[PDB]
Amino acid sequence: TELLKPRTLADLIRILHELFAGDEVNVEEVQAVLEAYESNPAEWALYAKFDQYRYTRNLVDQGNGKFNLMILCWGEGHGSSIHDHTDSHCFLKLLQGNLKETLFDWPDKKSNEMIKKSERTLRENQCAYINDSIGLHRVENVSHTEPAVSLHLFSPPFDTCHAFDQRTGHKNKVTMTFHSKFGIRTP
Ligand SMILES: [Cl-]
Ligand SMILES: [Fe+2]
Ligand code: NA
Ligand code: NA
Ligand code: NA
Ligand code: NA
Ligand code: NA
Ligand code: NA
Ligand code: NA
Ligand code: NA
Ligand code: NA
Ligand code: NA
Repeated sequence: TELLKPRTLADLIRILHELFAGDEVNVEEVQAVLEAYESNPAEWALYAKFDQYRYTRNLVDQGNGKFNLMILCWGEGHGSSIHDHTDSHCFLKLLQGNLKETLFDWPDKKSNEMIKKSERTLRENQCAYINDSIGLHRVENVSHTEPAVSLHLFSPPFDTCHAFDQRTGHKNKVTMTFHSKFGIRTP
């Protein structure tokens, strides 16, 4: 329960394996530790694999079954769907650039446009947190000039979630695909 500042990405990962050694999750502590790591591009260049047309998901660590740690790479103008997180914890730390996070409420059964609840700009080294009881969100690199890179921790791991149609609130199931694993391209 003694949180030290992660010196490196590797150190961070080791501290995370400690924090998730058990069955439950201290959210505020995981968030603090993630925010405390100072992004060092050299340490994660291996995982920062971009695609021209959409954002990529790059597996960094499998957290001995308790979590998935991954790096997402967002080209200029790349963004996600409005999505949930499959009853898991979601931590999002910026390693490079900025991302816009837009919050949505869970839709009612009636077909209505999903109106934004709020939005915020996540900046380098900032760490955000979301879960399904908080709501839904969309994440976007709105920059025309700067690629964005983020570090995501999901616990428990999941490889499916829902995307929501902003016009209706209708949801469809989506399967998450890894662009790379441990620095190896996995087409
Ligand atoms: Cl996310
Ligand atoms: Fe998300
Ligand atoms: Na490292
Ligand atoms: Na650091
Ligand atoms: Na995209
Ligand atoms: Na990309
Ligand atoms: Na991907
Ligand atoms: Na950016
Ligand atoms: Na957004
Ligand atoms: Na959610
Ligand atoms: Na479903
Ligand atoms: Na990878």
